[PDB]
Amino acid sequence: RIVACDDPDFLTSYFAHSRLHHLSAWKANLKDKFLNENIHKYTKITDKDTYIIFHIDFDCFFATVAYLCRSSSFSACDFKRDPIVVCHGTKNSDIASCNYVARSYGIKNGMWVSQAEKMLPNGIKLISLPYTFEQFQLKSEAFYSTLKRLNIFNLILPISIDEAVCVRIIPDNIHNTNTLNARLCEEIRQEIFQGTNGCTVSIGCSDSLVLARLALKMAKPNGYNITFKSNLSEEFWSSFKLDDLPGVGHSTLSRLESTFDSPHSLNDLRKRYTLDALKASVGSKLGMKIHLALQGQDDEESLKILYDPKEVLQRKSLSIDINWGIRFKNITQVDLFIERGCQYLLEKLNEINKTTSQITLKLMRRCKDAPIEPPKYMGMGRCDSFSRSSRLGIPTNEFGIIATEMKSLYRTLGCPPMELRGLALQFNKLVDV
DNA sequence: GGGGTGTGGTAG
DNA sequence: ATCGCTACCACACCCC
Ligand SMILES: Nc1ccn([C@H]2C[C@H](O)[C@@H](COP(=O)(O)OP(=O)(O)OP(=O)(O)O)O2)c(=O)n1
Ligand SMILES: *[C@H]1c2c(cc3ccc4cccc5ccc2c3c45)[C@@H](O)[C@H](O)[C@@H]1O
Ligand SMILES: [Mg+2]
Ligand SMILES: [Mg+2]
Ligand SMILES: [Mg+2]
Ligand SMILES: [Mg+2]
Repeated sequence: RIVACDDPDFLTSYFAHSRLHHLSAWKANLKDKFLNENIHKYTKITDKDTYIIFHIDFDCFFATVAYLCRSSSFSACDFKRDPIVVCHGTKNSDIASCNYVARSYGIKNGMWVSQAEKMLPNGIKLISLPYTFEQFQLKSEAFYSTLKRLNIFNLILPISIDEAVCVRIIPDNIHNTNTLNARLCEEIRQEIFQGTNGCTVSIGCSDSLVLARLALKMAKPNGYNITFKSNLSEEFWSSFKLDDLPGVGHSTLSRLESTFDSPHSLNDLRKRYTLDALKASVGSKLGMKIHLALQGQDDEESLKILYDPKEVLQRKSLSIDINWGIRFKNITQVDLFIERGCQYLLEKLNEINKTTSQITLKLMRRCKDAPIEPPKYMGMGRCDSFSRSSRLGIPTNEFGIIATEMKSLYRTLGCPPMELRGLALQFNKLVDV
């Protein structure tokens, strides 16, 4: 029934179930597809061009598709009336996606099922649907195909399985730009709904990447929003949390909330901040990025994907990360796992016709004062992260060289097998042919 | 007195 | 039970 981490089937089984594995693998495939489809198309934007960004994503993607494709066992439930989540388990299992009914009760993606169940009023039951991974891929394919078929974008950039940044180069100062672009948003939404047999998308439309992303958030669910730099207002900025900004996650949020005393929205932040205080709080680069974002402007790093997508989407490293289900008794089993992981990576490296000249082993070790078993079944729990890299010299795809050095890096780090809670094996530098 | 490594962080 | 991946950016430290 259960495949343990010392079983040869473990990696196959874990990756077959892991939604985060699928997200990353799908993204890697989409980047490759982009490169292959545009090998003769030399399209890119310059700092002289005027353009409009359409940032397009599916509403509650896994929930929508899992519902549409649900087994006969779930015939009864109603996507507009019932709170619906996609997950594996029944207690401390991540909600991959939840529908907007579930969200009306305060349920959010990434919440455990056990937290979610508490938020429902008595009587109302949470509906848990299984993942339909294959069908997520087919719906994505129909999405990307529709975007291309419309023949309206100069550039279509894959962000994720359910999300694309689509660029139209346009003349500066078009008359009736808001109406003309609204019509495009309406057409796009209709075509994708038809082309995916009933999945909805939202669209954020602007003249910068950062504003198009924010506009998309404002549009959800099942809508569009057009907010150009010239349309910015306090009311717009009042609608966004600080971590709605790209590059602001949980850690950066914590720092900003401390420095600026818990602003409730981007408008509150806009009113309190200085560039110097930002940089002191979150560092020079991120500080500048945020400052620019609060003016509706993109930083230069973010713009690289417009100016040279082929360079940006090129793969520069290859790794696996397993930080769930890792429970080893001894070093013999750790070594066998490292060997299997190295072969998995070599099969991928060989499939993309590359070699590697540098590797890294990263591990998660149980914190001294953390419980031996965490609350989440097979979770890593609270850990310290340690890593060591090695240059191999000449670029290679030889198992003997790579795997031997990986096992050696494990020994240098000195983690007792019973304290190990996660492992990452990385090929950091790749060379073609 | 500039750069390589380990560490921390972000996005779906 | 439950499936906490993975590419890529940033930067503090520490070298002699
Ligand atoms: N930590 C994450 C992030 C995303 N996903 C998966 C499930 C989501 O359905 C899909 C797309 O991610 P989004 O962040 O776009 O979330 P949704 O599409 O579910 O909702 P929204 O309507 O907010 O876009 O990726 C996941 O499993 N775990
Ligand atoms: C697991 C992990 C870590 C950090 C965080 C921080 C904030 C979180 C909020 C909500 C859910 C959640 C789940 C897993 C998390 C979270 C959060 C890291 O410290 C750890 O290494 C893992 O990524
Ligand atoms: Mg989204
Ligand atoms: Mg989505
Ligand atoms: Mg998305
Ligand atoms: Mg954010």
